[PDB]
Amino acid sequence: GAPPIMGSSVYITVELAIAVLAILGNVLVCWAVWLNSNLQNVTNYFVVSLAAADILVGVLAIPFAITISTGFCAACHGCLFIACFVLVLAQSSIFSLLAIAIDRYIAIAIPLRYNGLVTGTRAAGIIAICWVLSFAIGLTPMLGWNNCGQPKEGKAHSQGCGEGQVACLFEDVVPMNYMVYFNFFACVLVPLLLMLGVYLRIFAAARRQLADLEDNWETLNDNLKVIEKADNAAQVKDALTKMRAAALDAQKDFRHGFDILVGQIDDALKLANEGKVKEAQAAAEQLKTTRNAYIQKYLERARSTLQKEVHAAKSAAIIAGLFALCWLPLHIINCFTFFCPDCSHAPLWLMYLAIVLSHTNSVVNPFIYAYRIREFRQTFRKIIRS
Ligand SMILES: Cc1c(C#N)cccc1-c1cc(-c2cn(Cc3cccc(C(C)(C)O)n3)nn2)nc(N)n1
Ligand SMILES: CC(C)CCC[C@@H](C)[C@H]1CC[C@H]2[C@@H]3CC=C4C[C@@H](O)CC[C@]4(C)[C@H]3CC[C@]12C
Ligand SMILES: CC(C)CCC[C@@H](C)[C@H]1CC[C@H]2[C@@H]3CC=C4C[C@@H](O)CC[C@]4(C)[C@H]3CC[C@]12C
Ligand SMILES: CC(C)CCC[C@@H](C)[C@H]1CC[C@H]2[C@@H]3CC=C4C[C@@H](O)CC[C@]4(C)[C@H]3CC[C@]12C
Ligand SMILES: CC(C)CCC[C@@H](C)[C@H]1CC[C@H]2[C@@H]3CC=C4C[C@@H](O)CC[C@]4(C)[C@H]3CC[C@]12C
Ligand SMILES: CCCCCCCC/C=C\CCCCCCCC(=O)OC[C@H](O)CO
Ligand SMILES: CCCCCCCC/C=C\CCCCCCCC(=O)OC[C@H](O)CO
Ligand SMILES: CCCCCCCC/C=C/CCCCCCCC(=O)O
Ligand SMILES: CCCCCCCC/C=C\CCCCCCCC(=O)O
Ligand code: NA
Repeated sequence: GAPPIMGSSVYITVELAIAVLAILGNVLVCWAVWLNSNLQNVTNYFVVSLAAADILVGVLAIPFAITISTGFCAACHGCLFIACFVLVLAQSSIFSLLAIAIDRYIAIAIPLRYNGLVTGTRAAGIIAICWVLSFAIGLTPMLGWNNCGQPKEGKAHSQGCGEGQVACLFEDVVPMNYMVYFNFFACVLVPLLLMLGVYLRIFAAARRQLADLEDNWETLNDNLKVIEKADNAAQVKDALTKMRAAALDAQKDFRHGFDILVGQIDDALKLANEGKVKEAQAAAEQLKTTRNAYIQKYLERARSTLQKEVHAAKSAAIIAGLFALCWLPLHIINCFTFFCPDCSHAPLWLMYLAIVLSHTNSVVNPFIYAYRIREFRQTFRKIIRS
């Protein structure tokens, strides 16, 4: 049994290193959003709320975790607060991650009404509401779902604790049925699964819209070929009518290009209906000039916008997946403790790895933004250089 202060020194030193990096990186995120108006959008207000939670992991939750690792004597309800505050920050993170996913889904699924639906003032209200709900969820043990009514008196007496005091240890004061059924299953697992469903819908919507763009492009070029090798006016008419409905479907300098295109289709359709096949086919050949000068530029720009949305949704999904990767080990350990009382408790070294891993999640987001979002990376460079 090596002196506890030795392994404690390693744990504390690692925690302090994580706290420093979590503060510095997420302050940099908040500084970047404040300074750059290209970063001031609803999506990034949730990013800032998420960075604020991670700053508070460094400033408060990590000091609280160090404190409660000592088992020091404390009034049980005071011990509850330092045990549970991190649950508020994790819950706020969950709400921010879910909001980011939903925001990106609205942007990809109804972009025409996004800006009118998703506003900065509405985002700020949602963030306020989510922080209040995070306090209610994370501090629910302080409302009475706690073990303060059944203190471990032998542990308190062995440490010289005063009257009404307990040895302040997370698993002695926070009930494990709360941690497993309420916190993990209901408040963490269900929102993460909802996030997964939203991201699946985002990527499926992007895939469908890109396919729809390519289908309309092929229909345009296919029907032009049909007109060229048509042998009567009715065949020309058939292909032009299919082109006209498709042109309006793709319309839902951009406006000018489609105005020319639909007009040139109408010109050829009128000639077709007069039985002037050769003249209609010549009129339809003009469509190619409009296709090259206008329509192809719209196709490429629409594709480029969708691909950027896919890239941004992947970046956001990486953040959500890394949250799950960092927090799941601690939750899984709690499940073993709760569901398997015949199993030996996870060993002390694994406890400290799982706790430290959950704290490292507050370090990682600034790096994801830097490596994946040019506007962040460039703003980070300007802040650091200056
Ligand atoms: C909070 C949380 C969330 C959230 N939010 C989500 C899932 C799980 C947990 C969580 C957290 C902690 C815990 C313990 N400590 C202090 C500490 C540090 C080092 C060593 C020790 C020992 C020696 C074991 O007493 N104790 N900090 N967090 N313990 C447990 N079972 N679950
Ligand atoms: C906005 C920031 C500065 C507020 C930070 C306040 C923190 C550090 C304060 C607020 C409430 C405090 C706790 C309230 C009660 C107790 C019970 C006592 O037996 C031991 C200390 C302990 C556990 C306190 C530790 C410090 C504490 C967590
Ligand atoms: C920004 C301002 C409002 C600071 C926020 C105040 C918070 C940190 C303070 C105010 C009231 C405090 C609680 C007041 C009463 C008790 C009961 C006591 O047995 C232990 C501490 C405990 C459980 C305190 C925990 C921390 C607490 C919730
Ligand atoms: C999210 C990804 C990384 C999966 C994480 C898997 C981790 C958390 C799993 C894998 C194997 C698991 C261990 C397997 C067996 C035991 C023995 C038991 O007496 C206590 C729990 C303990 C020690 C488990 C703790 C959790 C554990 C370490
Ligand atoms: C989609 C995924 C990440 C959902 C989370 C998986 C969790 C809920 C699963 C994965 C492995 C599971 C554990 C595997 C083994 C045991 C040992 C048994 O004696 C009691 C239940 C217990 C402790 C399980 C509890 C639930 C568990 C922790
Ligand atoms: C880079 C930063 C430099 C930092 C410099 C060194 C950091 C650590 C110093 C002293 C540790 C004292 C720890 C306080 C007491 C620990 C209690 C303990 O070991 O846990 C027992 C409890 O009962 C659970 O079972
Ligand atoms: C915006 C925020 C700026 C900074 C805010 C401050 C940062 C937190 C520092 C330490 C937390 C740990 C505090 C708990 C210390 C407990 C020691 C203690 O009370 O021991 C005496 C005896 O155990 C009782 O009977
Ligand atoms: C775990 C406890 C959960 C608390 C349940 C109670 C829910 C209270 C909050 C509900 C969200 C409603 C927000 C309404 C604010 C006003 C919005 C508006 O004026 O348009
Ligand atoms: C920028 C603000 C950051 C706050 C700095 C706080 C850093 C201090 C870290 C941990 C405090 C640990 C308290 C130890 C508990 C007492 C031990 C005992 O009584 O046995
Ligand atoms: Na977080």
